[PDB]
Amino acid sequence: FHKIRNEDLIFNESLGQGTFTKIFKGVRREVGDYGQLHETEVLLKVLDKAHRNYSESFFEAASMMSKLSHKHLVLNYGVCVCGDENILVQEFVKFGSLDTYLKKNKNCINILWKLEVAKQLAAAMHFLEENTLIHGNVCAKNILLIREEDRKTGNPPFIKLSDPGISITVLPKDILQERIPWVPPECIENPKNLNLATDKWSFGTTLWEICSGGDKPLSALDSQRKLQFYEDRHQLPAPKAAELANLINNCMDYEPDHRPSFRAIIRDLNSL
Ligand SMILES: N#Cc1ccc(Nc2nc(N)n(C(=O)Nc3ccccc3)n2)cc1
Repeated sequence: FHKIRNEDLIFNESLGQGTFTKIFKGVRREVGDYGQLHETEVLLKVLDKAHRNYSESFFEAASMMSKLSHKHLVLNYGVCVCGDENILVQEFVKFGSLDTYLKKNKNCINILWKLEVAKQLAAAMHFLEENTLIHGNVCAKNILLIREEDRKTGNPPFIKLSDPGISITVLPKDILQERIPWVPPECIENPKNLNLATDKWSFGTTLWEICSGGDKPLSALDSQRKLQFYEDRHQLPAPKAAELANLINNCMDYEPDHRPSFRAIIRDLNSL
């Protein structure tokens, strides 16, 4: 990771928080191409000082993403580890996370929008699967909307997958349980079961989010009831707009070996 000086970063408004992290809009002063000076909008992800022990997993998350280059994977500019802070410096995506975009735009997002976003996510996960790289935290909050759909120009929406954050292989047990049903049942049983098949399950959950206008599946269940949901081998309800319901359940297969490759997922998406 390229090291960025604290003096070159300006922290502006908070944009929320993630697991043991706080998120800020910021500005990076930098010398760019041809020696031109730029003041670039950036997304600054700050690991909580009280959780500095998760720094290696905080940064191994992004670093994996950033050893590969792909149009659907978020760009990391570098890190700032001056002083006591652990900061990931990331491209700033105009329209933020998909989970909140889906909510604020329910009565405006149709099946063709959801299908194109689903295809793009499948393309990014296919690229990861071909490179045998595990993401570990596929969810709507981790999908960034680069570009809105512009019907008047034929332009589809364009999304990127963000970095996974601290791995579920080191997170507290209660956080993992609150992440049901994104975290697969085999990883609730044993977090060290994290596997390429993990992302197939979470991709199913993420499609459910995309089809459900920002609702969180099982949000009404507390952690104990979510565990029992897995113990009784339940599937999620079909979204009202059920066009993707079969793919969702096919991906969320309690047998990890039976979950379809992302190539087959793309083939099924292209038939709708
Ligand atoms: N209101 C508003 C707003 C919020 C965010 C953004 N933009 C933006 N750009 C990036 N790269 N982003 C994230 O990686 N986010 C994130 C993902 C997971 C966990 C925590 C944060 N988020 C733009 C607008």
